[PDB]
Amino acid sequence: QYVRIKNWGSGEILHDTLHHKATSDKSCLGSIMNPKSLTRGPRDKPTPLEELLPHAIEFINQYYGSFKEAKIEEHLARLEAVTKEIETTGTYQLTLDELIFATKMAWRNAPRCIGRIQWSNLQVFDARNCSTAQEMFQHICRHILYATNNGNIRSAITVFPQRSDGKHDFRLWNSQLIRYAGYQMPDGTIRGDAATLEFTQLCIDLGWKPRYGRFDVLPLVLQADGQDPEVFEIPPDLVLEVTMEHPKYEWFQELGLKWYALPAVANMLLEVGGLEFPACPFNGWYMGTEIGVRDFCDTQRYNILEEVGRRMGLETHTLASLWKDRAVTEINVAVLHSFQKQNVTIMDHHTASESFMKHMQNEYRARGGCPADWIWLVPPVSGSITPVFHQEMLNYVLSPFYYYQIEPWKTHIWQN
Amino acid sequence: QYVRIKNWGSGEILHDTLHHKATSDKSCLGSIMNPKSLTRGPRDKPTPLEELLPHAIEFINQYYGSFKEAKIEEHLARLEAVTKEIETTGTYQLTLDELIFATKMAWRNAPRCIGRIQWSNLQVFDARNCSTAQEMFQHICRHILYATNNGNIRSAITVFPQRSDGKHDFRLWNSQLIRYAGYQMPDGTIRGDAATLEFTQLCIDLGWKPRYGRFDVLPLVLQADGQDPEVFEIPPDLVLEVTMEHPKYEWFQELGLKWYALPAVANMLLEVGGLEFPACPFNGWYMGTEIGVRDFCDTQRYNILEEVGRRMGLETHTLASLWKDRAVTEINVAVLHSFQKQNVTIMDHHTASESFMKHMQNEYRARGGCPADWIWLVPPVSGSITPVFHQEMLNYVLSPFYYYQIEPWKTHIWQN
Ligand code: HEM
Ligand code: HEM
Ligand SMILES: C[C@H](O)[C@H](O)[C@H]1CNc2nc(N)[nH]c(=O)c2N1
Ligand SMILES: C[C@H](O)[C@H](O)[C@H]1CNc2nc(N)[nH]c(=O)c2N1
Ligand SMILES: O=c1[nH]c2cc(Cl)ccc2o1
Ligand SMILES: O=c1[nH]c2cc(Cl)ccc2o1
Repeated sequence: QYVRIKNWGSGEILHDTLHHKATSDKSCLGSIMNPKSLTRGPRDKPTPLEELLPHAIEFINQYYGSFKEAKIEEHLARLEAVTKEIETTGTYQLTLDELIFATKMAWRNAPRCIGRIQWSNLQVFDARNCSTAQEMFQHICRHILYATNNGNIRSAITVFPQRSDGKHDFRLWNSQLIRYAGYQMPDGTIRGDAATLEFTQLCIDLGWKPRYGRFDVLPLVLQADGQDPEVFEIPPDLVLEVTMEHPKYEWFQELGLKWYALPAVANMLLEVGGLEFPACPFNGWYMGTEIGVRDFCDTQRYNILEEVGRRMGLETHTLASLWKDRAVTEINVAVLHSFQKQNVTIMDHHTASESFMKHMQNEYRARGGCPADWIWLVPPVSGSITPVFHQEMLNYVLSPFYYYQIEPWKTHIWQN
Repeated sequence: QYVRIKNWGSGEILHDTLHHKATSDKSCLGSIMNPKSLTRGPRDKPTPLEELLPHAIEFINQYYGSFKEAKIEEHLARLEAVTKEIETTGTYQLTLDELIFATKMAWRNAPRCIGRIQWSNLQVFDARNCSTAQEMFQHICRHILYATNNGNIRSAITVFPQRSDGKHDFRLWNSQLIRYAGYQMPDGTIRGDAATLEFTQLCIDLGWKPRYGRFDVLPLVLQADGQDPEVFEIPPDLVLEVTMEHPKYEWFQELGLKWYALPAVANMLLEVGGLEFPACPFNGWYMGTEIGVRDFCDTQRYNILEEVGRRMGLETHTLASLWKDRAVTEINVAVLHSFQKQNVTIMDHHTASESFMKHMQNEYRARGGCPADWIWLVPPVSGSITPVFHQEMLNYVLSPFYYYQIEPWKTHIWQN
């Protein structure tokens, strides 16, 4: 009938019925980073018609069923037209409106996103007519420019040509549009973003000139029509950055830290009505903790925690002193302070959490559920201090959906 | 063959093979508080022999297989003796050594416990010969006294008579041995521990005299041999408490806060070799965040966060100011400072996390795995600041195991 869901903070109860529309798929794979269930791999043959048509019809019904004032006439016509297109072409092209609807629903269906209250506010760039890498690059630049909007960040997505037979896939090898390089310096020490070590090397192996700095913006590695990836440097004028300053600690800027203002996922796949889009970069704005906690404090990243500790005069040699808790908060304060001062959009984790709670409440009232991955929705700091922590959630895959993809360099067949 | 497990912090890889010995058991029930899979309900008939014997043999093999220098001779004898006891009595009695081994293994197999590095260090009190509530009370007092040890906390467990036919179950109605009462005051305001509202009332409905205070230690509600529960007040001399003081904020003690030093689970069930023990209270020592973050800062608990905020002179009306992050840390500092000052055992969450990481490493080397519930192992604060956050985990039920039980007052048949 329905799964009961409880919020131990307010005591409120919710009835999840939306999970019934969930898709497919050896203990409980609880904290697995990239599970196969969330990954949509490559293909070497077109989608079997017996599979395509059913999913296509399913989607067309969802699209027309979303309207307040039904359009039965148009609905029936679309159903017939789509079927014919599949019969005569082996696939089908979404109408601009359908695609727009799809991108928003896929975001709406992203269990790991805390910013889904903004789901309906998304600019869509239709690049399904793209043909070359140079063209992809131009589209991406236009995207970055529009999204950055001089600090007033705007959520957007660029949709490239859908997968045909799987041999002509459009793909962005980057994990994110804007990302810093990681260098394995001569003196053994790691420089820049340690998480991009391998990818940085690949860029170098493709002709990119390494600048061996702490914040070197990596180039776009674009794969068009299944062909070999081309390297393109992102024009610096398009990469907006924020220099890190603390409202009280003047020595904070002496750290020489900064970060980009545009968080943009670049390697995911959009699934809709049986169709797959291997290239569809999208972006939103930052939530403070991503930079201050993950990027700056993870040991596998910039690992600046101990340094900020000493500077504060804390007992960095005694864990029980809770110096780490004290340091990380000041870094978070710095990140938020800097973005606000430099007029660049950002939201603290507390405001974000509440916003999601409101969204979830809205989703249950609208469709009886909201797919949520607790492990990702709970901030990397102040866990139980946020309401999301006390909220029971159900994680399930719907459609449309944004899937992970296998690393392109592991399945790509080089032309030369 | 084996499930691959990765630690994104150190990059280390682990091979889990232990999950193959997992037991039994509609989307992914990710953040469910009390799932049925972790609950072992009541019975009205003895364990079917066809089920009992197999589990019994399985356990006896595990027990003897744990020894370094094997005791094949004794092993075979025990196997035969257990079988006969079941044939002639319909069940079997564990030897003291077996039970001791069982309690430690069940703890070792608790996916939600961060303190499992101490698994082998556990005192066992055999109360399987208990008969009356008064006797249960005496055993519990002895437990509390031994465990408290004048602040030098010691982990212990008291094992009551195993379930026979399910109609003569020994049960502790309390969720924890020591817990504060929650009163629904006349002026509408909640007083004490808001989480014990319902249970507090039940105690009152059974003859307990409410003292309407902020920290009133609830009485023991004991059920012996399936009979009606009796109320027993815990002797105050046995309840050690810590008054909350801040190392710098002198106004902190003006808050009049305090907490008990003994964390003891009282309502869980021990499953071993087909046998079930509905009453087996156990305890360890506190990890700071349980008191400072959950008990003191949860809105459904003492909710002292805003109060500590103003006292600090923070912008408690602006979420983005991160006042909550600042306040909660000082409370955590207070809790740790007070326990240490009053010589009462306690461990901060950072030291606890590392300790578990070492344990997990030890478990994979010893038996190729360690059942872990990421959602419970990650501290309520400083999530990603701890190593546990970046460690992938596999959650599964082994045997022996500590299961949850259905609330006794919901299935109990009152005598009069
Ligand atoms: C408007 C502001 C937005 C905010 C503040 C936001 C924030 C977040 C955060 C904090 C995460 C976790 C990232 C990580 O830990 O790696 C996340 C994940 C995600 N978001 Fe959002 N998001 C926003 C917009 C978007 C948009 C526009 C889309 C899609 C059209 C979206 C799709 C997703 C997806 C698919 C994930 C999962 C990525 C992964 O698993 O690596 N988000 N988001
Ligand atoms: C030696 C110190 C110990 C520490 C610091 C420790 C700490 C913890 C913590 C932090 C939790 C989470 C509690 C919550 O959020 O409600 C937990 C859960 C648990 N612990 Fe430990 N523990 C210790 C000893 C023990 C012992 C001696 C046993 C068993 C013999 C044990 C069995 C468990 C079980 C079964 C749970 C789950 C309880 C539940 O799900 O409500 N722990 N422990
Ligand atoms: C192992 C663990 O799943 C991993 O480190 C996680 C958990 N929670 C997360 N939560 C978010 N938001 N983002 C992440 O990258 C992760 N990583
Ligand atoms: C809904 C959610 O599962 C619940 O609030 C949790 C999550 N994580 C937890 N973690 C621990 N250690 N203890 C808890 O009580 C909880 N509760
Ligand atoms: O903080 C953020 N903002 C984000 C926007 C996208 Cl699209 C993904 C992850 C994010 O993390
Ligand atoms: O902090 C703690 N210590 C604990 C000991 C047991 Cl047995 C259970 C939960 C605990 O939480």
